[PDB]
Amino acid sequence: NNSTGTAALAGKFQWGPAFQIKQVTNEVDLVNTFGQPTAETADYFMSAMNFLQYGNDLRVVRAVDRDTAKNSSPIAGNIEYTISTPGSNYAVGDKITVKYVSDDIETEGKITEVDADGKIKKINIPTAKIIAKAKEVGEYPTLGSNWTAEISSSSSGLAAVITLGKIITDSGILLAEIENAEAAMTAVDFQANLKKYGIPGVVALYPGELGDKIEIEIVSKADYAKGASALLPIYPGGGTRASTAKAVFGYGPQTDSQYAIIVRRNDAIVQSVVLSTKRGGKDIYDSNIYIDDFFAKGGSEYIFATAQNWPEGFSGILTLSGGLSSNAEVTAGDLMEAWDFFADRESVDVQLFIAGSCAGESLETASTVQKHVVSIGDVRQDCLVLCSPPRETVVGIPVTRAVDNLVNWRTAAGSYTDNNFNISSTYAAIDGNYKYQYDKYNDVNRWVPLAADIAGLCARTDNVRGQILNVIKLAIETP
Repeated sequence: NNSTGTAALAGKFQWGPAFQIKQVTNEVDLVNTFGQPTAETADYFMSAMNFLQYGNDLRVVRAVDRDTAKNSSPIAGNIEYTISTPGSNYAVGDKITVKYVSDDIETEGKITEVDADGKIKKINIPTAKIIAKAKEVGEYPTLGSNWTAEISSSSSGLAAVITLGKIITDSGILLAEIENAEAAMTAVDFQANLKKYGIPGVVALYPGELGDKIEIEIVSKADYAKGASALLPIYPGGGTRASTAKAVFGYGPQTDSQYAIIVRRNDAIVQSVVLSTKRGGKDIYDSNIYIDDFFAKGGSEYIFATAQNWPEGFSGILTLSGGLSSNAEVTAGDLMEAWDFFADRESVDVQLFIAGSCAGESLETASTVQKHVVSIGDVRQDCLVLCSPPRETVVGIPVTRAVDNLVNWRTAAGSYTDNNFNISSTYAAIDGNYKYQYDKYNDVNRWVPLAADIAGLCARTDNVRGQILNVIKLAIETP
């Protein structure tokens, strides 16, 4: 395609997919997918963006901390609670009351599952009011000490003991690759709470606080006819809200195990589908609409779900929260794990390697990541690993000091003996100052690794050096 200028980029982004070789072609198409540049993301958004200027195709891989990244979920609003002593002779809509020091805060809780003897098996306490009061008095999400829960005064039956913990802030789920896809959606620990708080397994598709803006609306074949009147409840916040299902769908839920799903971000009805919890079942087109499969195959850009522990006849409003992409602490290695996704010609045909994108990171990682990226093009020898200097070394100081630094770094010598870049590949193209662009998003002038740019400048000229596009200043010039 002029010799198939396929770039390759890996780094931290505001939005997943995490650890996936998702391909990108437009700017407005990468924003859609990994979108705005945060002050922790900048140099990677730019890296891509100002490449797609000379760019046909870009293959990226988002680096997430696997240990602390989180996909927004419906678990992450609820409130710890443990039925210390199941009562007896209780029933199902017996109301529960959460007090703050003998003072009523929430009074809309309610037992929701008993057995034959009235032994309390499951309850549901809305946290809208309490997290409010709790935030308001420093006890968030700690809680516990002055926070108490009693039953109606009273339900038919007696003896019970509910014990309150903290406000759960761990969404309890992270989706990365798809080999693990619903396998994380089906972890004892996760699936556990989906039972405990009687909700379905519906989570945001990509790690990130950006997922908190999603709001699923679920209606079953049951409350679908009453679709207008049916007053869907809101988990975990509380309160209700008139359904909308029949007022958005023509083709309504067919079988009793089919549900209407309406996904919203910012009041926008981002997606609208009908799915089934029973394998095989299809729409009027023999399209397998069994939940687990539908999503298993790029079914939805926004969310991801699993029929497992999906409450029968469940209808309500799910509120995703606790969503948490942490670039906060993506370790250098967490980057190298990512880059590795390209280290075999068997798998990915990628011609160029945007590497300078780490220019800004911890000087150490600035060097050791790239250094390693070179050792991927080296061992594969179907590419160009192009690489740029660390901001530290080139942007602040005057040229006098500037060059001294660069040359020391390229060997060992003075200050950068340790974090050197002392390698020598015929595939290694290093990258020689650092560019000063304007950031149409944050609306600020910003220094970015120049390598990202020249790489697109290659996909161009011949097959894979002529002024660069959007520069407005270079660290050194020229002369």
